[PDB]
Amino acid sequence: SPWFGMDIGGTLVKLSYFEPIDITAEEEQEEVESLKSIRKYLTSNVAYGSTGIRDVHLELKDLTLFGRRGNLHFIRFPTQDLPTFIQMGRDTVLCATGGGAYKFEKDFRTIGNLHLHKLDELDCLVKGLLYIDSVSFNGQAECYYFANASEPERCQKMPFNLDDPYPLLVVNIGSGVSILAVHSKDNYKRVTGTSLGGGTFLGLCSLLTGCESFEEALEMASKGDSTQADKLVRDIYGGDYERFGLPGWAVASSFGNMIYKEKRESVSKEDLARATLVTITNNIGSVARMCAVNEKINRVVFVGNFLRVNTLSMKLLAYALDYWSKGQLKALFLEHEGYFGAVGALLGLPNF
Amino acid sequence: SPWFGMDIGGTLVKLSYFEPIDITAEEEQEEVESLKSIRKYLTSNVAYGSTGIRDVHLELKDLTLFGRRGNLHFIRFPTQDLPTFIQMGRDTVLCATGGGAYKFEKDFRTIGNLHLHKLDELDCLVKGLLYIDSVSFNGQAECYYFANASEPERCQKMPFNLDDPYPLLVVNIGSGVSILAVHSKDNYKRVTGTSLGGGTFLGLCSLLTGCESFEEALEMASKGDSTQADKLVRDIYGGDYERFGLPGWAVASSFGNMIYKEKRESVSKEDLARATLVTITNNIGSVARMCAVNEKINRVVFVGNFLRVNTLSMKLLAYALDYWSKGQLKALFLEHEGYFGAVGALLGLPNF
Ligand SMILES: Nc1ncnc2c1ncn2[C@@H]1O[C@H](COP(=O)(O)OP(=O)(O)NP(=O)(O)O)[C@@H](O)[C@H]1O
Ligand SMILES: Nc1ncnc2c1ncn2[C@@H]1O[C@H](COP(=O)(O)OP(=O)(O)NP(=O)(O)O)[C@@H](O)[C@H]1O
Ligand SMILES: CN(c1ccc(CC(=O)N2CCN(c3ccc(Cl)nn3)CC2)cc1)S(C)(=O)=O
Ligand SMILES: CN(c1ccc(CC(=O)N2CCN(c3ccc(Cl)nn3)CC2)cc1)S(C)(=O)=O
Ligand SMILES: [Cl-]
Ligand SMILES: [Cl-]
Ligand SMILES: [Mg+2]
Ligand SMILES: [Mg+2]
Repeated sequence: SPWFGMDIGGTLVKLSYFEPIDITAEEEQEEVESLKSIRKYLTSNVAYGSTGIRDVHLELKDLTLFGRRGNLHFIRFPTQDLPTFIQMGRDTVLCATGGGAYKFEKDFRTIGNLHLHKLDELDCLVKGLLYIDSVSFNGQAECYYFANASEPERCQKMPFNLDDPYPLLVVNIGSGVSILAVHSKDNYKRVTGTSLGGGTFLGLCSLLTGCESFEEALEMASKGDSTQADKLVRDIYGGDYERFGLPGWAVASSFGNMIYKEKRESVSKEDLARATLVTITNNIGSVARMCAVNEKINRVVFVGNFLRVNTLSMKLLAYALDYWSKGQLKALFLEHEGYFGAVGALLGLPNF
Repeated sequence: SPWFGMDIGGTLVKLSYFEPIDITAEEEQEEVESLKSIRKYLTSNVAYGSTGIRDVHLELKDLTLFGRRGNLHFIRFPTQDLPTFIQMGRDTVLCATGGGAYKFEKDFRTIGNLHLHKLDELDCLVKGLLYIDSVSFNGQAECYYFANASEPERCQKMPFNLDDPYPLLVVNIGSGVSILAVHSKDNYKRVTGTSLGGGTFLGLCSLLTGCESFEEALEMASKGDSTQADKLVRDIYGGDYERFGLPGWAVASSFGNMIYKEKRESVSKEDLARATLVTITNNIGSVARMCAVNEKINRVVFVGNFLRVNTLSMKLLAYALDYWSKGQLKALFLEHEGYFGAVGALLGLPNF
């Protein structure tokens, strides 16, 4: 059967697919047509139907996995369209994680003789993250940070070595936020979580601006000025609050200028989009900082698809974590941010 | 001059006024008419103009302060109307705190010969809180909690003794949130803060529902169902997430169901109001819990006017802090929640 790892989240399904490239002459003959059809369909298309996408830039080439050489592919589609995916399946051992492995268990079993193996989200995320960093991103670093994140004339993406990764705080920003403390390959825990995550950004932004996609929400936010909606320290003090080291530019009250009707009447949708992004991102950074201090961990890695094609939030996290921690914490990012659970699921295949 | 303490916040001005009740015959003769006019105006009205209110139920009667006996009064009005207040003044030693003591310093100085003494917000809040608890609320406890906050057939307001208050975590919910760690009467610090506070509730609620007052926003929220807007753990898993002790009813993504257009089209304004209240309140409780754990403090007292006439948020904090801390933390509340800075300012009068 094809080797697939699936993470069924609240919003997106992530799929990792290993395409063998060492198929011999005899193996090709023994391949049933449906298998050949699956492999050709997946490798010859980059859009699947109307909502599935293969992230070609993320592909790991010439990976050795389970004693075969192949390419590792990364594919995503909305959980809302999982019925289409299962219907296509009905017309294999599936290692699956995420809440949807439980919620849609009975649906996957409508595919005759399919064995569904539910795997723990935590084990899968940690195993997948550690594995991808270990094999590298086609020889480049999987992990990066923003150097000199305080100075914008100097701020630039730079590689970060995770060869001895422990300890590590992992902040998984999906629909909500889960925060993990990773002490070893076999010693890790979920510290806490918050419900102010990527789904809050997308849901509030949709209500406030009428945007109809994540990418559209980000494009709006790139054009906005969040200070039209937010109340800053200088709006309350007239300047800095020196006594507690609060700069005048710090947000004192997110959306706090929207208590005034005349300000609600002048704010643009782009301003509201940017205020929503800033509010959610700063809250994530602050919760990450508090957990890092409590866990006595100084490396904080952010994963999940809230940060996909979202450089504004990445740079805000890099700057905020450095600034508010007085340089004690470092924000770290990974190229395969949304896919670690799906990879970790795929890596459980030998257990079955 | 009249004895007044003022806390000029980003949203509300809070004023504490000591009315002497031991005025002798000779003292009454020596009283200038404007002073007599001020005292009669303040004690014979409960609404001042169109936006000022005296909170009569909070009055401390027959207090001994600075060697005089009198009544302590508590008065509030919107900071937006401070120009009216100053204009009425122009037609005294003023101890003032809050960001507006700095921002409006020059405005207060337009009152001839007025001496304005700016006092630190932190000193004022801690001093005022400790003082009011020490004198009691007319013989009743100033501090209370919700007993058996998990069981609604039993949950009830009960008094809490703060005779040895230290250590104490003070969570001040105003436009934003400030969190203080109080170790002694002279040893306290601002731990951190968040910008998701009362101004976020009021501003977002106004944008989402068109409400035009704090009280209207609360009335809407009392009628709503936040689960129409929020995505819960059971929406993602089909039930509880036992592995990490997350109940199915826990919010996984605030406003996370609003990523679906059909759900945005069916949600009511009351539902959005309640989701905004729940989102802000849960985030405050979670940040309070993380700070309490880091500070090794198990008593968490919530102050500020976000909780004024807001029993929903108080009960949510009481329940959430107890539940998520496995009973290790206790949420505490104070009858004079919005006024401690103004009292602490008034208490600085002998220094000048
Ligand atoms: N194409 C997209 N569609 C929807 N959301 C997107 C998309 N791209 C990025 N996002 C963001 O990514 C978030 C989902 O991140 P993801 O890590 O896939 O979470 P999830 O696994 O589906 N949810 P969870 O159940 O909470 O673990 C959304 O909340 C958006 O903020
Ligand atoms: N009558 C009211 N008008 C406005 N807001 C109210 C009112 N009553 C309660 N509130 C809530 O109380 C919050 C203001 O609390 P308050 O403690 O007075 O803060 P502030 O001191 O004015 N702001 P800050 O500068 O942040 O310390 C608002 O954000 C509302 O959520
Ligand atoms: C989808 N997932 C998830 C993500 C985020 C959440 C939210 C969370 O974790 N909460 C626990 C801590 N909370 C509070 C609230 C009040 C207080 Cl006083 N204290 N804590 C908030 C709710 C729950 C599931 S998942 C499977 O983990 O990836
Ligand atoms: C009005 N007041 C106030 C209230 C609240 C605030 C907000 C705050 O304190 N912040 C400091 C901590 N922040 C972050 C952000 C990202 C990260 Cl990574 N870390 N921390 C958020 C901003 C500031 C003033 S006041 C005078 O105190 O009562
Ligand atoms: Cl299983
Ligand atoms: Cl001064
Ligand atoms: Mg996920
Ligand atoms: Mg205040």
